[PDB]
Amino acid sequence: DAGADSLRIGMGVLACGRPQATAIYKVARYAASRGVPCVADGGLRNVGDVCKALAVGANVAMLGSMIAGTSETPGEYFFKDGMRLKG
Amino acid sequence: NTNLRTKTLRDGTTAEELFSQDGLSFNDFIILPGFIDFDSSKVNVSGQFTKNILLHLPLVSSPMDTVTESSMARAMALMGGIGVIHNNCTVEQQARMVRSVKLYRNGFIMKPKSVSPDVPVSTIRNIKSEKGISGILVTEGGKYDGKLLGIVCTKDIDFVKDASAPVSQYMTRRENMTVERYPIKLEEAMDVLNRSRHGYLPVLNDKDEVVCLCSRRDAVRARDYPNSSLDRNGHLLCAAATSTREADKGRVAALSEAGIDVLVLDSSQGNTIYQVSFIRWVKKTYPHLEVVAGNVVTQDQAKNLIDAGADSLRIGMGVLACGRPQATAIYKVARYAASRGVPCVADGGLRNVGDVCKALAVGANVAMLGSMIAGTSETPGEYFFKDGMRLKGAVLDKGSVLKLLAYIHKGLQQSAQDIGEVSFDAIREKVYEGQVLFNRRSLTAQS
Amino acid sequence: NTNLRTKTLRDGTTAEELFSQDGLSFNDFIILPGFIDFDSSKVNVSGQFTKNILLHLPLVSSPMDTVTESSMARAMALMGGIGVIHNNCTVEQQARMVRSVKLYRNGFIMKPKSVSPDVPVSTIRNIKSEKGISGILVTEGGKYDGKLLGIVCTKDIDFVKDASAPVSQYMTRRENMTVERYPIKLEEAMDVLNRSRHGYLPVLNDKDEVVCLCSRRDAVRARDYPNSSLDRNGHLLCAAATSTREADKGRVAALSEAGIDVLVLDSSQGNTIYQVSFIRWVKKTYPHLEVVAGNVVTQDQAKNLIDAGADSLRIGMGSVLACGRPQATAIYKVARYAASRGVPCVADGGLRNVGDVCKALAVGANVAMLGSMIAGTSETPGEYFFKDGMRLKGAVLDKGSVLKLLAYIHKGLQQSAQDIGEVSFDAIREKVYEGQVLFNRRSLTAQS
Amino acid sequence: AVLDKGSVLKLLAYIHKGLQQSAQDIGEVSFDAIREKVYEGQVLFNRRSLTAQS
Amino acid sequence: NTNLRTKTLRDGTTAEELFSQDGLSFNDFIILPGFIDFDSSKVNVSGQFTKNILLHLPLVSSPMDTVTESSMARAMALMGGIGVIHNNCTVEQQARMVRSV
Ligand SMILES: Nc1ncnc2c1ncn2[C@@H]1O[C@H](COP(=O)(O)OP(=O)(O)OP(=O)(O)O)[C@@H](O)[C@H]1O
Ligand SMILES: Nc1ncnc2c1ncn2[C@@H]1O[C@H](COP(=O)(O)OP(=O)(O)OP(=O)(O)O)[C@@H](O)[C@H]1O
Ligand SMILES: Nc1nc2c(ncn2[C@@H]2O[C@H](COP(=O)(O)OP(=O)(O)O)[C@@H](O)[C@H]2O)c(=O)[nH]1
Ligand SMILES: Nc1nc2c(ncn2[C@@H]2O[C@H](COP(=O)(O)OP(=O)(O)O)[C@@H](O)[C@H]2O)c(=O)[nH]1
Repeated sequence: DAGADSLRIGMGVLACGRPQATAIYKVARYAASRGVPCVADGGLRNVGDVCKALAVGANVAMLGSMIAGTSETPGEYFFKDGMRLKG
Repeated sequence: NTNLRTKTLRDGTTAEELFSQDGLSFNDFIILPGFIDFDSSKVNVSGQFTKNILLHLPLVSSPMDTVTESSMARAMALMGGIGVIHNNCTVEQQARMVRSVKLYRNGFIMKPKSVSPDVPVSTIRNIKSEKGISGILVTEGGKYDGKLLGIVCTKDIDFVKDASAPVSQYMTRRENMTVERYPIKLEEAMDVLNRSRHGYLPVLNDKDEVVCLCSRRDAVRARDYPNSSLDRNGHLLCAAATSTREADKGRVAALSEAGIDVLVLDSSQGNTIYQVSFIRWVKKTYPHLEVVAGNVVTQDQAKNLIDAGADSLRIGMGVLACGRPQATAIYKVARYAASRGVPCVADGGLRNVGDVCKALAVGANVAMLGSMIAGTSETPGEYFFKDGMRLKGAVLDKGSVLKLLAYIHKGLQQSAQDIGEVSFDAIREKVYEGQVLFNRRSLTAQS
Repeated sequence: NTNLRTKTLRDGTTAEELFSQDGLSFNDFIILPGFIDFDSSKVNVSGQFTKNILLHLPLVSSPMDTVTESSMARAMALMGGIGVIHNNCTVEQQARMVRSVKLYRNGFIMKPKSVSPDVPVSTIRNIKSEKGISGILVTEGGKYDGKLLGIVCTKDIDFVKDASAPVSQYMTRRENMTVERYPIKLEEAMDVLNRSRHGYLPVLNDKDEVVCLCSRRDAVRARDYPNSSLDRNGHLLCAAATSTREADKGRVAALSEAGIDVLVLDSSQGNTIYQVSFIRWVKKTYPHLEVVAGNVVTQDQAKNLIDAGADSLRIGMGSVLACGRPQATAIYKVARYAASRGVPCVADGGLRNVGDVCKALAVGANVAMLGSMIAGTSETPGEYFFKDGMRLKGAVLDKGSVLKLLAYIHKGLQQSAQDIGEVSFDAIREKVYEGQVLFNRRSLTAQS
Repeated sequence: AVLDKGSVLKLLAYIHKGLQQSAQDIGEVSFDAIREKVYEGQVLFNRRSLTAQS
Repeated sequence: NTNLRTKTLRDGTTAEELFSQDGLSFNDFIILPGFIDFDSSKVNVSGQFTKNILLHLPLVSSPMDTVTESSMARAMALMGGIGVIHNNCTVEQQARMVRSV
């Protein structure tokens, strides 16, 4: 109603939230009925999760942990225990 | 902002639906968010401990011998909660602990600790170390209503090497004391005390005998703890536990003399003929006393105990084959009791702020803290070092219970903000109305 | 009881034999018992931090930014130890922390905190909350040596609702104050303070200007902390760390002005030309200053740094990097050499329980440096937080007050010395070198 | 299979810097000098008890 | 700074003594520190791969088929080391990799 062009879906200080697949389905269905797409934000840890999130109503998926540690992220690389981690 | 806050779509599950299938623990469900138009500091978390006692902080220290004694009860009441002194002790010890809580904070101190002029300084030092009170009055014959001869404070004895000397040698003597004459209003007396820059102000009759005493420490405590739970006379509220045996009647009497404001019945299964008779007897004999009955987990038990005259119910059970999952128990018992005008106390399984928030939201008015506050400085027992850890006797040190209570307070406020209501009374009402909604969580969703 | 205490059979292993083989850790050996004819309360645990500073409690707080700042150094000095203010900070911050330690305890307070009459009460409350000092003097122009107008204490403002009011409204005015005139002996002034039942006693000149100030809190601190580490003027001892770069010279100057009693050099490998030159320069420029050099783990390093003029050595390296040494061996070897040259040593690293501290002191260290063992105590820097139902600090678990922990370590050291059969740790070290305090190496299996 | 360690060039540089730092702590400006002084008894070692290896 | 660097006390164990007993792994011993009068950037780490080849970087890539082929050998040589092309391959492939390097 305020005029949003898209919605970020995801929550889960500890006693308030919602399981993410249900949240995506419900919010995406309502928003789509009103012509608004949705972004799945949270709990996407592999390609199967992303596929499911898109299939049940999300138009696009937000990548956090899944892309953390790639070369293009902020931070400097360092060697520790022969592993090449990033901070 | 009613149009924005009121849910019409109502995308979620009401409490009545959530608790209608199988017994639930707190991890089985989550609370859905609502609408926010306020900052979390504005949230009211108070709940009714009993029909007539409202607690600014909906927190109660459990009556276990490892958790609540005078010090813990003092801390709870000071922060706006209350403590229940355990009954794993003699009647005399329990009454003394209650008296210690009740007489810690005062307006006019009616029986000021007093000594005779010939008492050694060592005795006053012992008083300060054990009971923690300064400004000891020295009077004729040591009676608290005797003629006032002098007063002993910190700086009068902090330098004397001979602890056997009489207090008369170092006390501030009557002829040099700022005093007031009976009768006097408390406001004026405390203003005079403040203007005098001294720590104490005796109030005497025309015979110079001690009527009562005003302490600057009381004003400072009022300043530092503005939300303390207080009775009509300015003492901290205090509760005590008891079994429902015939012997315990004597215990109750003693506690009533010590000035408890709430009696808490101690039973794993409180739906007994003994507890019903006990409640009837207490309400008959000590009408000023409010009774928290329990423990119960079902509405049938609650009905019997409320019929008996209970002013509140303790919820929780779970020798091994009988009990009930605590979230369901709280919801069911709290709903019935509320329909009959009786508040409820969640007793068990509260291990973090989220659990406490959920327990309060689904119907509990206040929450009882056991394990969560075990190991704080104010619990009974001595500290000891082992493996570089500082445990207490078998729990880890949690610091002051005051900081922990403030932490819990802020967490409850933040939870209420996320839910979208500015008080937990409003949260409970909207839960019953279906405007605060939930989601059951699959076992996998709980990771 | 010399016939009973002196060992003739000598059933055991001397330190020299024990350390003549592979490098040892503290768990590799145990100390054999001797003869007891005294109660543990009578045991003296003191050790030399440096050539000239004896510590009643042979404990030093490590100069890590997570361990030692003003509060920790104060606590250590009060209990008879000492703290080393870390150098992960600017010169100004480090100097301020040093000043906070040095000016906490005094006899005559020479630069009493003072304000002008028109200052708001809010300022006095802020002073008390931040720096923790009451008894603020109100003087002409706010000068600490200005004409004395009054004093503000806790009970003078604890009831005022308008925090913007001037202190002159509520101060105790000079005409009603007990004071003393310069000159006066500290004993007499403090007796006057005790008799007066007040918290403070200014000392003024003939013009009523402020010369200095006596605080009853200092007397109470002296009574409650009789073993505090004190310098000649009654201030707490304080130490500070610094690197050996040329820049750090400025730092040292600042620290010297702040009143440090001991400078502590900060290096993983202190046997360097830079550190030798730095020690030479400090001993030339600030002769009143004592220097703790290091870190070292071998006698050759120790020789170079003692030749340069070090007053004490920090022992430890390794307590990846292929260079270091097992800490018990390092302590024994370096301490033996340094003692032969009259220099005491500090055990720095791998001290994780009271038994380890006792062994480190027994095999030659004069004092012990505490890091991890005291991390998480209330007096360390950092903020507390609740997480997973745990009171962590930012992380480490809360260990409560360091004062109680220091007392616990003290009692443990006393009890260990009793079982060993000697009434002081100086005696233990001497008898170790003499072969009258004996050890046993422990097989790996015997360590369970 | 093995985990990705990135470019070997950066790893070689890391090893180079570590070797330099170790040589510095040992107190010699070349590894030829270290080997010679090892044979000469001027670079010294300590055997480590099994307990000292923790 | 010879007086400062040369050890006369010699508080430590020589390599000869250290290795005169049971067979040792690298974790069985540590190297004691000496004397420092230089910055780490000035340290020469070179070593002889062979009688006539000095390597600025004393590192050689092992000739395992999972480690060293043309690209790895190139990288090693560029940084001052060297690589050894594995022989789990035909003569023609190995020669081609060598040519690529
Ligand atoms: N009403 C009074 N009139 C005059 N003098 C008083 C009065 N009350 C206390 N005193 C004296 O004034 C001085 C107060 O010193 P002190 O600092 O110990 O007071 P306090 O801090 O308020 O009490 P305490 O610290 O023991 O709780 C003492 O000598 C005390 O005997
Ligand atoms: N030497 C003095 N002469 C006269 N009045 C004094 C003197 N020292 C303090 N006072 C006043 O006596 C009263 C002391 O009250 P207060 O309890 O706050 O001081 P304190 O207990 O000694 O130290 P604190 O500031 O830490 O409380 C104040 O009114 C103070 O101005
Ligand atoms: N002089 C003085 N008395 C106080 C103060 N605060 C509370 N009291 C009173 O001190 C009394 C202590 O009771 P007490 O005789 O010691 O009970 P007991 O522990 O059973 O011996 C109580 O009656 C309190 O009312 C204070 O600040 N100063
Ligand atoms: N009025 C008062 N001054 C004190 C007391 N204790 C110490 N002082 C002195 O108060 C001074 C504090 O100096 P300060 O202004 O905090 O240092 P700054 O950081 O440079 O401003 C020091 O000179 C202390 O010696 C006390 O109890 N009362």
